Amino acid sequence: KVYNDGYDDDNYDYIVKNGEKWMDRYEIDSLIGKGSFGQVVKAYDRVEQEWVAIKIIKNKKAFLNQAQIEVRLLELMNKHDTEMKYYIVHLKRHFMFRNHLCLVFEMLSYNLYDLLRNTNFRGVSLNLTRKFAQQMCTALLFLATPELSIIHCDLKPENILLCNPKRSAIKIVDFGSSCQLGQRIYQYIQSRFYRSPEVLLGMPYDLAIDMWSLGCILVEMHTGEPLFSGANEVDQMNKIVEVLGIPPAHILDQAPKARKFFEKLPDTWNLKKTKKREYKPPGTRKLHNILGVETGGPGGRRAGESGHTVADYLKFKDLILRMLDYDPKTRIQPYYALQHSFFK
Ligand SMILES: C[C@@H]1O[C@@H](OC[C@H]2O[C@@H](Oc3c(-c4ccc(O)c(O)c4)oc4cc(O)cc(O)c4c3=O)[C@H](O)[C@@H](O)[C@@H]2O)[C@H](O)[C@H](O)[C@H]1O
Repeated sequence: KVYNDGYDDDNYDYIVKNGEKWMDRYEIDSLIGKGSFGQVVKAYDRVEQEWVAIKIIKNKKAFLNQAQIEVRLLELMNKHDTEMKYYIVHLKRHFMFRNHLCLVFEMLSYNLYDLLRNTNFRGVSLNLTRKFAQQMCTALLFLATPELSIIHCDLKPENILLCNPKRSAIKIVDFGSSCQLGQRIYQYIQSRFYRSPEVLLGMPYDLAIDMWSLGCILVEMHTGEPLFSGANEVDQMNKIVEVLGIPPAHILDQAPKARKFFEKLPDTWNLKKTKKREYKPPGTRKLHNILGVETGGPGGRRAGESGHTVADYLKFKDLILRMLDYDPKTRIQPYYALQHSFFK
């Protein structure tokens, strides 16, 4: 029938007309994509003479309310990144249009998944991975600023955009799930391949969840493939234990959902019983071999390549293991990740 005077559809989304003009300023160009929040469109800002992406939030109070929480987090980040030096796509503007909240951002055309797919999932060089890693840690250092204390909650290759597909500069998007430390609201957060063990275990979480995601992402960037590609939460936890072993007892003893994955023995914790191909035993799928530390890197493609010496790979493996620490209190933090020897 009639939704929002004919401007909306049955799913509370604005019906995008390729070419429409808004407020004598924005010329809608095309739909970029859809999400649970609403839609993203490409548009030309005629006043500032530049391409933008506009997040059109659903015309429904629950989604309006989450987006208003995010506008407040974005404005707070603007109050502390005047120089736009940290690698975040900042909010340019917010306004209401025909009962939709709209968020304006700089338009970037390619994300990190696009780069991987272009290499046919062979992975980017360790030198490029090093540069991306340095920028991501800087962005996380910025979010860890005391006044901010923002948890991103959805770091994944698709949410890291390329400033120019041949440049090394990146910028983070999508604070739709983010929250400040203390104001946590949701339990089912993070993309599954990049979901930290504390979220899988239903424990309280903090900014360390973003550093876990970063470790997974960096490994995928250089190998071409997701490190932990679980199809559901039990499969995700087991793939993590394949590489990292059983989580420390002092974590599982306080983990609300420890018994979804593990069994406490009369002695200690072990995995739950299976019926019949057992996953590789805990800790036996070594990062050392996933990265090909001594065999010319992933697929052996990096033999004799500068920046891919055995020493470089051992430094990279060491940083990744600090990022994939089961303990969110001892998991490496952004400032100290930046002083790691992987970055010289
Ligand atoms: C490069 C883009 O990558 C992917 O989108 C990236 C992410 O964009 C987010 O869209 C957003 C973009 C964004 C900025 C520039 C763009 O050119 C663009 O298309 C989108 O920037 C933000 C910046 C913030 O500070 C906070 C945010 O919440 C967002 C945001 O949600 C979506 O919410 C996510 O669902 C999506 O994953 C898609 O493949 C898309 O089609 C493609 O164009």
